[PDB]
Amino acid sequence: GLFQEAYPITCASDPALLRSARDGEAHARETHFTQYLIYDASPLKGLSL
Amino acid sequence: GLFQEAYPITCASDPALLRSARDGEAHARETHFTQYLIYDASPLKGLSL
Repeated sequence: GLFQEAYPITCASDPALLRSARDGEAHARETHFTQYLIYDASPLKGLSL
Repeated sequence: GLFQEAYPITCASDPALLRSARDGEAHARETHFTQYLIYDASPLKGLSL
């Protein structure tokens, strides 16, 4: 209500790509030929859930 | 009985692709052309046996 903002979560186009996001964004696949992945940008990041 | 659930364990379709179970699910080969793996998800994961 204050920020007018919206946090993106970990989401991707391929379950191929989603598997690489599990262990951190150091070696996670950002994208492919036309495939794409969104890493988590959120207050929830780093947490257990 | 209470949960009506059943846990999968360390299993795949090739002894070739079973080789990447003795390093954890970090770089476990999930999927070659048809040859599929499901890592252990259980209370028995990571344990002695």
